[PDB]
Amino acid sequence: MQARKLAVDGAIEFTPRVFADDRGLLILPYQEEAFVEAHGGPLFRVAQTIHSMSKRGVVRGIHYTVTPPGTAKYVYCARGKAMDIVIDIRVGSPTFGQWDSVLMDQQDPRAVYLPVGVGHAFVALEDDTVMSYMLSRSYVTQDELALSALDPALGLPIDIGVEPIVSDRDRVAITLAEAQRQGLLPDYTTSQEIERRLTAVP
Amino acid sequence: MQARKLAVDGAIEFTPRVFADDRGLLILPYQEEAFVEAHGGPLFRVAQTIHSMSKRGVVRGIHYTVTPPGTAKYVYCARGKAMDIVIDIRVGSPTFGQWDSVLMDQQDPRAVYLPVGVGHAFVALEDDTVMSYMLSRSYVTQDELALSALDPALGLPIDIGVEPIVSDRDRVAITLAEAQRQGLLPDYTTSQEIERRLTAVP
Ligand SMILES: Cc1cn([C@H]2C[C@H](O)[C@@H](COP(=O)(O)O)O2)c(=O)[nH]c1=O
Ligand SMILES: Cc1cn([C@H]2C[C@H](O)[C@@H](COP(=O)(O)O)O2)c(=O)[nH]c1=O
Repeated sequence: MQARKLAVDGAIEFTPRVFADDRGLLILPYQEEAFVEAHGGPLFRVAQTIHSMSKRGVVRGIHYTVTPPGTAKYVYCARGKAMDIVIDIRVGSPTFGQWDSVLMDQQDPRAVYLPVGVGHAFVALEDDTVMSYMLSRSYVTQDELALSALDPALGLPIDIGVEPIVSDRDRVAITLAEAQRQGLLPDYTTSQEIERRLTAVP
Repeated sequence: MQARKLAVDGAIEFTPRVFADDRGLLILPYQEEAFVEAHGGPLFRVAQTIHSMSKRGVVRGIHYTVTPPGTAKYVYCARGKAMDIVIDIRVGSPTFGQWDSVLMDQQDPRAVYLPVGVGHAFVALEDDTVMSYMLSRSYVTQDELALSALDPALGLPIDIGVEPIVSDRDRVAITLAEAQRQGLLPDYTTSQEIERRLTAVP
């Protein structure tokens, strides 16, 4: 497993080796040693998992959790192909307002660790694209907020030549700048404090 | 999410609801609240995950970890279709020697919790079948043992109309009864002690 720090502070791309034999293939998308090496502590305790399947051209996001309590996440693409996007919405972060992207496919699988307090989006590049997540806390509707992924300010890589397929909640989402003004974005210091508790060495 | 106790003591089948919209489908394969209700405590700390893809007719198993240290697992089928099999190989268990099976498909997805000490096997019923696991301990080759899945004493449902595709290590595995005589099986009491430590609420 190789680890590469993303441009959004604390976000990490992991590239597992793919093992093949006559029966099929194997990857180990999360591995404690590689994770600790890159992050400095183990994964959060897992509260919930997600299996999301999307049609080509679906854009989901930008999703974040009200912080506190916040949510950290670990995601990979288990089928199909996605452009995964991390957006740093943590006020005070050295990388506030920046994003980075990871192409997730089946030939060269990559997983991403999303710190507490960041935003997540993706676009499905193929039908039957599965995004598989581990979360640090169960999804609670009242704590789950959204920002506009289509915000021309951000210029996210979410246009693939079809009209995007977007939910109501994502379509009407306010922009990053509007959320900031309203006091709705996570604070970087607070986010890192929570994150260090979640990923503390037992 | 609904939970159902399997015939192997402590093994549990979870049935998440399938949510659908214009974008696709969503299931939540692992959910802490349902898990805690059924098991009595939260999932183990996740040491490692697995993404395994198999051709139709592959049979993997029966696999178990030397106990101690042992491994508990949580598994679901993220693509394709599998017959998932849990085998109680824990000497002293009230359900020793029994197995149970769960059909894992895309239409009515099911996840299974495998206690410490039990054996696991599955048969892939479609090409490109993906089994997705969370593990309590990282895989260590020297601790990963096998038992014969073809054992006539068990009658596992593993031939589906094509010549089974089996690894050499699985093909030459000894039977459950032989492994018991050789002293190679997990002990139930020990397994339960490990399990209680892993899944403690504190
Ligand atoms: C991702 C997720 C969504 N949901 C629900 C909330 C919404 O009613 C619906 C779609 O959510 P979404 O707008 O975040 O895609 O599914 C959960 O209950 N738990 C989850 O983990
Ligand atoms: C399942 C698994 C297998 N392996 C290795 C051991 C073997 O050399 C090969 C196949 O293992 P298997 O016979 O248990 O399927 O993959 C790992 O290193 N980590 C894992 O988690």
